[PDB]
Amino acid sequence: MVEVKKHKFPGVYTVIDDDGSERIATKNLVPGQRVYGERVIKWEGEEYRIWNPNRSKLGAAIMNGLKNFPIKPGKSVLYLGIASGTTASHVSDIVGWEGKIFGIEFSPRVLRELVPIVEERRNIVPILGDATKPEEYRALVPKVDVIFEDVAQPTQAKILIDNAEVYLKRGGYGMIAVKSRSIDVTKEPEQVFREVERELSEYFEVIERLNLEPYEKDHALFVVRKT
Repeated sequence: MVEVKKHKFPGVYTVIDDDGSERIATKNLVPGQRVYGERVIKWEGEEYRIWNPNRSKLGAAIMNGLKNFPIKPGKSVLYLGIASGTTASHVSDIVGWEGKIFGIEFSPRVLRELVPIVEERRNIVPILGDATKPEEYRALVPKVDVIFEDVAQPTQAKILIDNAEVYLKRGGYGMIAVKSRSIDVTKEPEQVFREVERELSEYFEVIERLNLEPYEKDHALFVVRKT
């Protein structure tokens, strides 16, 4: 029998059937999409979408035992790098209609190609912008509860801090997925992560740091709070 139970984190579920067990999922905000290749489980009249850790760094973090997950129902999220993977759809499922997600990408082409994935998920607002210059989209993005960032750039920690200074509420959280080689290919990943932690700690309280292996190689997710 198929059993869908509530995960520790609200909006997240643990699906345990006969074959696909030890798998997490979110409740589809827009059931009936019938998107080519969708992996959905119908349970008690509702659709649950399998969260693929190979296609979502947040899914990987949760499966790796993430303890702090600030993205919850009703929260507002500034999402830098919204087009990568399947993460946006799951964050949309979790936040629900009472919340909102402002997604930033620098390429108009990337945003245009993102249309078919978010067109029905009206709680996602795609916005063109350069994440290194947060001030440029201040008229569109409000103060938010959480900033989630997946930007493989050398200055990604500074990007988080600068965006937090403009948009993050006091007490709000930041979540950043860091690819060590996007910062320094000449240093050991653990050293890069330690340096990133030092940089973030000057502005935030660093709450948690978790490696994403085996789903990603030399990537770590940091959860921080704007004290």
